[PDB]
Amino acid sequence: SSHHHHHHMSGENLYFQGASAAIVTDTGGVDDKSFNQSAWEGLQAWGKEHNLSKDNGFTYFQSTSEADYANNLQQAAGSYNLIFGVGFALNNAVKDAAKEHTDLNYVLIDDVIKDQKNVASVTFADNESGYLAGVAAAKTTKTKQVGFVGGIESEVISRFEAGFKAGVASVDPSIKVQVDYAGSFGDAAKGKTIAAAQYAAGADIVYQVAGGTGAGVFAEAKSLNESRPENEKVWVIGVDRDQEAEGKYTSKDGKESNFVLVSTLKQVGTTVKDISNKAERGEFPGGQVIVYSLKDKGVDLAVTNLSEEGKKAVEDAKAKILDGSVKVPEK
Ligand SMILES: O=c1ccn([C@@H]2O[C@H](CO)[C@@H](O)[C@H]2O)c(=O)[nH]1
Ligand SMILES: C[As](C)(=O)[O-]
Ligand code: NI
Ligand code: NI
Repeated sequence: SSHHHHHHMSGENLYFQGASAAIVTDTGGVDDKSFNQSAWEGLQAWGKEHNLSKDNGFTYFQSTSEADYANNLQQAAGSYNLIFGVGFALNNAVKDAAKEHTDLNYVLIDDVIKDQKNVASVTFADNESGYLAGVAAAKTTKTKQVGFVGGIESEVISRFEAGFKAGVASVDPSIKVQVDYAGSFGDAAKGKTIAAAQYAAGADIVYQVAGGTGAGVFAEAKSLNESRPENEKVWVIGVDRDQEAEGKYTSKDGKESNFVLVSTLKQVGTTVKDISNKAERGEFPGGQVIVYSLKDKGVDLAVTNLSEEGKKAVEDAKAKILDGSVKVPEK
């Protein structure tokens, strides 16, 4: 109302104290074209906004196995006071690191840690984006058979799968969805052999929800499409980032096309940047669970090469998810 007892602080004497933010990466690595890459692009963009550079305010520690998680988190505790665990698999290692370093702030992406004041948890309604990918897939299949390549069987990938199946069923319940899991988010060779088998069995669209394993699914679709006419091409649905640029190829009949139908978006980078800004301002949301869904555009579908009929069905499906008229299952 009033502030009679006040003192003027000159701008020459004022500063904002900065934070140092690091990501600890899951198996996919910062070149997975999807989940970990999104996180890394977000941290780089945060670093740029704060006039920082790699290993001078921000960096990444790549994990190659589960045993690496703890070592990477402990290494990050040396110079960083905001540390991101990028992947549900990092749950336990983040819990342990947050308990040993109560003075530092920790974020878990894709799962929830309870009753830890220095931990924030971020989840995405990947069922809702998956549903839209399913509607898109059902509106473009000619063979009436589509493929789903998961990374690791889990609550997280089951949301994608359950949403995708439900979305396909909402358009045409007669469509067959072949489901196979690679058992890794960093095994490209397994992605290629699963995609090869799913296409050979009559899938004309594969949705790859497997991080870096998905590079094999792109490689398989490129090989098939290179040795075929453009009108006989087979589709891939992108994940986490808009992957349209990865679907470019030249057909057998010399035509240049794109085999990316649509991409589910998961704004991991945007979350990294937004929470890093909250941490620097001393407003770190410790103990909170942050839920991103279709409503807040934390997940979305990039429509890319979908037919106008498909786009209308997507917009109708999206509107019904926001309305509450359609409840997308999580299992
Ligand atoms: O290293 C990785 C890569 C991907 N994912 C999961 O796989 C999904 C699809 O890439 C991502 O949204 C994320 O939930 C992981 O858990 N770890
Ligand atoms: C009326 As319907 C469930 O086929 O979109
Ligand atoms: Ni006032
Ligand atoms: Ni005074």
